[PDB]
Amino acid sequence: LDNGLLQTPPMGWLAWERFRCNINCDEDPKNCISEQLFMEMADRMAQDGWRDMGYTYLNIDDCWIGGRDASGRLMPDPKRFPHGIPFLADYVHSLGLKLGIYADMGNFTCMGYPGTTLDKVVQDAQTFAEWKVDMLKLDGCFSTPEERAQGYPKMAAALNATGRPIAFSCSWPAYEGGLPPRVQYSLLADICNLWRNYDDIQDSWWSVLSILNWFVEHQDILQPVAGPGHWNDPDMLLIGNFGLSLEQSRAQMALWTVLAAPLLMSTDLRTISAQNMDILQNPLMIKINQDPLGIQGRRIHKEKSLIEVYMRPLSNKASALVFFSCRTDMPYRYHSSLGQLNFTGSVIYEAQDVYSGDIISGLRDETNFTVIINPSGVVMWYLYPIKNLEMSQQHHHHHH
Amino acid sequence: LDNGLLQTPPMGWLAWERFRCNINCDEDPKNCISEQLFMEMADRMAQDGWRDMGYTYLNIDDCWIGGRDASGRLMPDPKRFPHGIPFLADYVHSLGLKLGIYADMGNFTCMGYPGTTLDKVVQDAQTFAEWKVDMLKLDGCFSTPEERAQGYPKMAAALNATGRPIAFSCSWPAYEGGLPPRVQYSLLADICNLWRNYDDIQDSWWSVLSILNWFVEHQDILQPVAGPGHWNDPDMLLIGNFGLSLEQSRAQMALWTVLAAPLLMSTDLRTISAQNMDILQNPLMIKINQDPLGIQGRRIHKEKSLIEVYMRPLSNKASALVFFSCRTDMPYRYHSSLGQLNFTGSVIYEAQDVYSGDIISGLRDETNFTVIINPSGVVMWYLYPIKN
Ligand SMILES: *[C@@H]1O[C@H](CO)[C@@H](O[C@@H]2O[C@H](CO)[C@@H](O[C@@H]3O[C@H](CO[C@H]4O[C@H](CO)[C@@H](O)[C@H](O)[C@@H]4O)[C@@H](O)[C@H](O[C@H]4O[C@H](CO)[C@@H](O)[C@H](O)[C@@H]4O)[C@@H]3O)[C@H](O)[C@H]2NC(C)=O)[C@H](O)[C@H]1NC(C)=O
Ligand SMILES: *[C@@H]1O[C@H](CO)[C@@H](O[C@@H]2O[C@H](CO)[C@@H](O[C@@H]3O[C@H](CO[C@H]4O[C@H](CO)[C@@H](O)[C@H](O)[C@@H]4O)[C@@H](O)[C@H](O[C@H]4O[C@H](CO)[C@@H](O)[C@H](O)[C@@H]4O)[C@@H]3O)[C@H](O)[C@H]2NC(C)=O)[C@H](O)[C@H]1NC(C)=O
Ligand SMILES: *[C@@H]1O[C@H](CO)[C@@H](O[C@@H]2O[C@H](CO)[C@@H](O[C@@H]3O[C@H](CO)[C@@H](O)[C@H](O)[C@@H]3O)[C@H](O)[C@H]2NC(C)=O)[C@H](O)[C@H]1NC(C)=O
Ligand SMILES: *[C@@H]1O[C@H](CO[C@@H]2O[C@@H](C)[C@@H](O)[C@@H](O)[C@@H]2O)[C@@H](O[C@@H]2O[C@H](CO)[C@@H](O)[C@H](O)[C@H]2NC(C)=O)[C@H](O)[C@H]1NC(C)=O
Ligand SMILES: *[C@@H]1O[C@H](CO)[C@@H](O)[C@H](O)[C@H]1NC(C)=O
Ligand SMILES: *[C@@H]1O[C@H](CO)[C@@H](O)[C@H](O)[C@H]1NC(C)=O
Ligand SMILES: OC[C@H]1O[C@@H](O)[C@H](O)[C@@H](O)[C@@H]1O
Ligand SMILES: OC[C@H]1O[C@H](O)[C@H](O)[C@@H](O)[C@@H]1O
Ligand SMILES: OC[C@H]1O[C@H](O)[C@H](O)[C@@H](O)[C@@H]1O
Ligand SMILES: OC[C@H]1O[C@H](O)[C@H](O)[C@@H](O)[C@@H]1O
Repeated sequence: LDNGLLQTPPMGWLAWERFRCNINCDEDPKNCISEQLFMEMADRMAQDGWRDMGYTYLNIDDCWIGGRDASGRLMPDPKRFPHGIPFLADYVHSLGLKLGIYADMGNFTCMGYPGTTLDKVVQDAQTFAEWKVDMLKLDGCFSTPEERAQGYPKMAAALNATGRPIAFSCSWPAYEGGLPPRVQYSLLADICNLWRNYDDIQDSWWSVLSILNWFVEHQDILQPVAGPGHWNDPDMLLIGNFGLSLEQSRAQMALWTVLAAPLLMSTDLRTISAQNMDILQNPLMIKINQDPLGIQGRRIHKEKSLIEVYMRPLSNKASALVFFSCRTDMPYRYHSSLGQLNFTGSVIYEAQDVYSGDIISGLRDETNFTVIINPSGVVMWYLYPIKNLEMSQQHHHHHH
Repeated sequence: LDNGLLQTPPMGWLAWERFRCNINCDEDPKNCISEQLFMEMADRMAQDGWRDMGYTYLNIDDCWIGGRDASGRLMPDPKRFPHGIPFLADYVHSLGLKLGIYADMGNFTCMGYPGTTLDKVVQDAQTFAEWKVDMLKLDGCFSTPEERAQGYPKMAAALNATGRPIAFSCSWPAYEGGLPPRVQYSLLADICNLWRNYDDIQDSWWSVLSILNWFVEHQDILQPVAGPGHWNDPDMLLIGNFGLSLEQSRAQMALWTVLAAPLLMSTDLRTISAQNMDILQNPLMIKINQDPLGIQGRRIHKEKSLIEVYMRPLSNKASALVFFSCRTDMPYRYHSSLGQLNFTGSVIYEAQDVYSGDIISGLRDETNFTVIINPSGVVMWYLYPIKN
């Protein structure tokens, strides 16, 4: 979507995976969907390095809506959002963050809250712009294929007409099976900044694998459609929650990064462990995810040993490689060479291990190397021509 | 098996899950299957509280065998076990531990090492007793059903005849589908101290769930056959390795415990985290697993909320309850009462949360309680009647 936004994948925090549709503030005031929850997460994002590392979106998901007023205007739940949404947006903006919100293109939201039907699309867009929202996720429950075909373009047009840049996240393709001919990715790229292609993620490794395997099965279709301003969205990061081991958490971060995915966390930032913070705030990982070329990666190799290799092209003739073990036994010594991974030419390379920081020098196409990969885990390299180091130091500047 | 052994489920360490068939001692000397690995694990068991908490078996699995000598006597691989097996048995015994070993009722072990064919069963039993082994795991790769039907009883008889008490772990039923009519559990109970019913565990939560689900689906058959001296074996604990989250690690420990399973770890004790050590060395958990009645628990309730409740009866009118969440969303507030979980009337109970240590006192059958269960996790109670 050509609205100036999301030239790199969006980074931030979304309420849904961790906090879901918890509205019992009487019994569970610390974890319920409420203005307090968002204000506290905002504070954490401003204070604990998240914003400074690039995590700028704080997004409301389903179950925020109280109803519509006498004029049809959306209102948040007054008991849970007593100061209103404008107050919340002001607060978030005061901390250098952006506010996202949620609506559904259909009769109701997936959890049964008031829907944005076709006759409310424009009014709801205008309301969100008036509240100074910065992002909209538009779900597609309780609608027909025809309503979605009309509604998603209608909302993109309505948002545009407000004059406020609002990042637009579209669930449209997930409801149509994610593939052509039912999904037209050329249109999606013109009307949305990102789109959910496939199933909702759940807090399990099986869920991550299910999503990864669908994206890889269909990468010939999906890889080319992503780029600056228009991303595939494999759904939220699970890091910090209950279902992923350490190796699995590092794997999801690495694989979402190689896929040029949004880095949308959904976890309790108030209690997140240092170990998990270190994964999400890894500066090299983030640089890779945010690479300005915005070229989505691919799986380039799969071995009988159940080791898979993913590669993402990056700026300055660099690459990211993720060596991923689908084994379930023990650490595995994977023997390869850049030549076997379809690197050609006379380039000598160096690599930095993204998680350890260790440098491997003197890699030619023919050079045999070994990486030790843990089960359901990864090894990730930032790989660059060694001449990149010299060229970066030898740029001559003039005042203009 | 009526040999006086394993009147409670065995506790210890088994090499297989974590270390597998790693024989590359040149490239990977710290992690290969070797005398050194077992000695180092024995040292950790003696020094870091494992033995003292009840973890007493140190078990060799596949890939130890070097060949047979001119008399057909089994030998370990001389490069990886230079001092031989008696040396290792004697070492482990000096530390107050027991040594387990591995053989296969068939032409070869599962990884292709020399097998214990029918004509070698007695000689191999005699060799193991001479070496002063304390437990034998007998796998069943590379054999026929008829060979296994002859061989497993033959080995039980041969072990007995040596005069050395050797705990006998039998993989027989796993090769025949684990169920009647092909598996006869009254026969198994007579010839084995424990048996692998089902698939090898792998380092994944999906593997744990697959095993749990098969055990629960067939619990009407499996629950009654377990007892002192004869246990169902759902395979090794994964705690300390790579595939399980913290919640899942706590869940496996609790569920194996309510199932009266062996607690056979398979993890690097040299590098195990404090958090994982605390799960495995939980004294109340171990007390429950080792309960002298040896009554295997059952799943007693399954709710549309995807909360499952397991119960194990214990000594002195006590019980263990495991509240297990199969949800994959977020923590769940599970509302129940002991009356809804079929507890006996007019009794007042006290419960201890096995992981937190918190005490809940004065629970009557009608008393409503809430437990907060994390996704792919558990809450476990040790429950007993009280006066007051
Ligand atoms: C409603 O929808 C319309 C489209 O129908 C949107 O209009 C587009 O808005 C984007 C973003 O603001 C515009 O893109 C920007 O154009 C700037 C100016 O370029 C002009 O000059 C060139 C000359 O060759 C023309 O070709 C071009 O059409 C423009 O007239 C650029 O400077 C901007 O560059 C940005 O990215 C580069 C990265 O390479 C950075 O270096 C810059 O710093 C900068 O960030 C950018 O490309 C686009 O021109 C508009 N299109 C049209 C047709 O007008 C509205 O934004 C949208 N409104 C809302 C509210 O959503
Ligand atoms: C080789 O195989 C033989 C035959 O199976 C084994 O011999 C058996 O060993 C077990 C365990 O030591 C014996 O079981 C114990 O028997 C005790 C008394 O039994 C007497 O009465 C029976 C007839 O009723 C006679 O056969 C026997 O000779 C005795 O005179 C019991 O007191 C023990 O009870 C234990 O369990 C109960 C609950 O189950 C508890 O309440 C008790 O506290 C106690 O812990 C137990 O039942 C069995 O009797 C032996 N059988 C025979 C025929 O000798 C060998 O052990 C085995 N050898 C090796 C090396 O493996
Ligand atoms: C366990 O080992 C025994 C002994 O080695 C196996 O029996 C042997 O099996 C081999 C290979 O199948 C037989 O050789 C073959 O015989 C056929 C007969 O025509 C021939 O066409 C082949 O070219 C080949 O020579 C061999 O005869 C047989 N020997 C004996 C003494 O039985 C047995 O198969 C193994 N069992 C299991 C369950 O793996
Ligand atoms: C979205 O809602 C419309 C409007 O009808 C509402 O929903 C119905 C299920 C019912 O509860 C009505 O009382 C509500 O007002 C649905 O359109 C109706 O669809 C039914 C068939 O289900 C049809 O018989 C009616 O003619 C339709 N009514 C109107 C006014 O057009 C629509 O089907 C709903 N869409 C989805 C995807 O759920
Ligand atoms: C890489 O290893 C193979 C054997 O696996 C060997 O034949 C080859 O010479 C090695 N390449 C180099 C450049 O040493
Ligand atoms: C327990 O709660 C239920 C509501 O689900 C209520 O009907 C019942 O009276 C309560 N029982 C007691 C003993 O308070
Ligand atoms: O090929 C890889 C696989 O090898 C098998 O021998 C192991 O049991 C699996 O856990 C492992 O994933
Ligand atoms: O947990 C996996 C990571 O562990 C260590 O950091 C390794 O050095 C790194 O290569 C690997 O990716
Ligand atoms: O019923 C339990 C289930 O509810 C919802 O469908 C959630 O998406 C799922 O993660 C959870 O396990
Ligand atoms: O991680 C799960 C455990 O967390 C805490 O210890 C809880 O107090 C306990 O009830 C629960 O079983």
